[PDB]
Amino acid sequence: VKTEQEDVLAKELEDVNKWGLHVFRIAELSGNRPLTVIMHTIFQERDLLKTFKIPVDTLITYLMTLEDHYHADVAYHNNIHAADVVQSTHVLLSTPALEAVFTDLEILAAIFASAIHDVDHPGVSNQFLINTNSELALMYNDSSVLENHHLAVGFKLLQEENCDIFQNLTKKQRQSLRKMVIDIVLATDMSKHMNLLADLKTMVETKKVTVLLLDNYSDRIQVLQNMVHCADLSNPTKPLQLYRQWTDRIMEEFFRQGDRERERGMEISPMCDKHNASVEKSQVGFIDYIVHPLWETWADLVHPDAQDILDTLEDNREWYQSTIPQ
Ligand SMILES: CNc1cc(Nc2c(F)c(F)cc(F)c2F)nn2c(C(=O)NC[C@@](C)(O)CO)cnc12
Ligand SMILES: [Mg+2]
Ligand SMILES: [Zn+2]
Repeated sequence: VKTEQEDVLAKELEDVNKWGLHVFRIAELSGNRPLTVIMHTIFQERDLLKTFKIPVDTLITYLMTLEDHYHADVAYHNNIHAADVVQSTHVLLSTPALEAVFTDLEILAAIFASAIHDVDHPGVSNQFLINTNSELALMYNDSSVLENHHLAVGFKLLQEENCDIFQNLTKKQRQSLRKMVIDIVLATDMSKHMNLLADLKTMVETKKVTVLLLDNYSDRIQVLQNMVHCADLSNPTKPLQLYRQWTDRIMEEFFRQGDRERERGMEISPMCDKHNASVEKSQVGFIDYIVHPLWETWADLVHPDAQDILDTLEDNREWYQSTIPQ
């Protein structure tokens, strides 16, 4: 029989299919295991263990290992952010306009990619790693340094004791899953945002419905890449109580990087100077130039499924706009 804390956790997890899940409460209730508990719930919900013959002990060992490689000392890019992107992707995959569009393998790829997408994040940007001549930037030739590392770690961790969750997949399933996971995580690099959005806009213009109709791999992967990119950029679309916590965390992470740049005599990166900050102006700018253009295009692709998400985004933007000190 479940512990009283485990029962409160099970009750919170009943909202796993809802936008606005109490992810921070789940992080506290699970004893800092939001990624493990949320992924296990989603895998059970979607019958992924049965479909891909994943031993339950193998899944739990891998999830705990993966979660252990997210840094507890990093304010934003940690296991809570990973659990949040996983759960947001899970909700986006269930959108009516995408019903019966994706295979179980494509679903597994989007969820697995979301889980590993920021693993072993040091809390600093690609540029900081490049400017310091870090061994990571040297290994990855200054190109999507972090994103390449997140993927290499996510896959390397499958080799630890009883961690190979893909042990019963055929070589064909593994190569297809691997290619999709790579295409998705590499699309999370912000340097790819503008080209990803431009291609999503092109698809919206020439949109074919049967519920969406996606004929080729190129179209299917573009939707999956944009979906996980939307989940990664979903904080401003969440209820304000959740969004504000995400903002405090990213600002704390940015300010810690600025402190590191300052003590090293480096130029302080945009939004990283705690002495010359505009938290509210930075959120309006992020929403106006990145989040709103992306979510507006997604809302067009899945019309009218994302209407409430777009309405919350617009309400959160006006809350921050009204907060700017004059
Ligand atoms: C909750 N608020 C935020 C999350 C948030 N998440 C976020 C991030 F911090 C990254 F480093 C990379 C990403 F892919 C992100 F989705 N970014 N953000 C900004 C912002 O300008 N970010 C874009 C930038 C300056 O990383 C492009 O290189 C401002 N507020 C936020
Ligand atoms: Mg990332
Ligand atoms: Zn992320």
